[PDB]
Amino acid sequence: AKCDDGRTTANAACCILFPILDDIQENLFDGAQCGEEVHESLRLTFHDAIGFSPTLGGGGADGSIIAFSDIETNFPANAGIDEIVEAQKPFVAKHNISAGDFIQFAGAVGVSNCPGGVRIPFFLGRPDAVKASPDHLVPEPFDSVTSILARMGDAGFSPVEVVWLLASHSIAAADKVDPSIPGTPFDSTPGVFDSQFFIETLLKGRLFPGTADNKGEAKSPLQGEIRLQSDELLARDPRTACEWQSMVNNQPKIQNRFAATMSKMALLGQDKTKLIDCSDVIPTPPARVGAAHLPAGFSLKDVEQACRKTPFPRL
Ligand code: HEM
Ligand SMILES: [Ca+2]
Ligand SMILES: [Ca+2]
Repeated sequence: AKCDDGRTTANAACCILFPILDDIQENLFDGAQCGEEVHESLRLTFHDAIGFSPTLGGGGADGSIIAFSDIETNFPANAGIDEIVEAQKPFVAKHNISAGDFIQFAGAVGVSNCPGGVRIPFFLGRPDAVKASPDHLVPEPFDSVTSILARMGDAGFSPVEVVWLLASHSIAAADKVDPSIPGTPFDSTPGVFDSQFFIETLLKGRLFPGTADNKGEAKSPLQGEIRLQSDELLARDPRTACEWQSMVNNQPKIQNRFAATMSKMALLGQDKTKLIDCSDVIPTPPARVGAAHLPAGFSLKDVEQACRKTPFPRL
């Protein structure tokens, strides 16, 4: 199909997305930055989608977190999500697009702003949400690996897919884990979609960036970085450690697996064959990304060698 843009897109329905793209790049993502709103919008994709269980219910990637915001944003596991929910509502209202579609579109567009980022497939056509998600479907940072793998598994994800999806924490920060230091990132490069998150979570902890004893928080290797207990544990657990290590310095794998698994996540509760492929609207991300490295001052002795099959690579 040809849009009024002049642009050719695979399916005519997708032409509606171009005005949406322009508006959100300016007015949601603050001049097309890989900044706070991108990070928040990416988190929203997960908090919407993961509300899906074959037995426990939930409609998955259905916009429920927006449509039923008073219910869902008050779930303890959704702490801090209301800000982005309320920021997205005026865009949904004016752009003739379901909340579920908008959440996934915004997430994909936002990731595309990040150097090193990847294009996530995007499908148009999710109906309006039917029902609120049940509570207790969103993993929390104080949950055990067993719990997280069971919940993610219930939703449809294998342990390696959980690791792949956590590449998201390469462009991510926390506001509520330690409320004394809002905006503290999970890696040294929160504006770059890269492997630093996988490296830095394997360093041996030295300090807390704010206060000690916050629920769900682990010791960090670096001032200005916060570490989740869940990420600390996933990096080290026999079920996930070797996959975690396999990401370090494998940018192409991080990109490829994140895109594929995000697409799967974006389609929970949905049927791709009933939706319209509009992937070609998502921009190409900036390609420049540097080599993976240990932070300044650190050496191999500072790396926890959790994977037993393979040593941590020379960077
Ligand atoms: C697997 C279990 C996971 C746990 C326990 C977890 C936990 C967390 C926590 C505690 C925060 C900080 C919230 C705050 O205090 O402000 C966070 C942020 C974030 N999460 Fe995860 N997460 C998980 C998986 C995911 C997945 C699968 C995605 C994929 C989209 C994701 C994307 C993000 C992003 C992008 C942020 C940063 C938000 C921002 O900076 O505004 N998370 N996550
Ligand atoms: Ca949902
Ligand atoms: Ca990063």
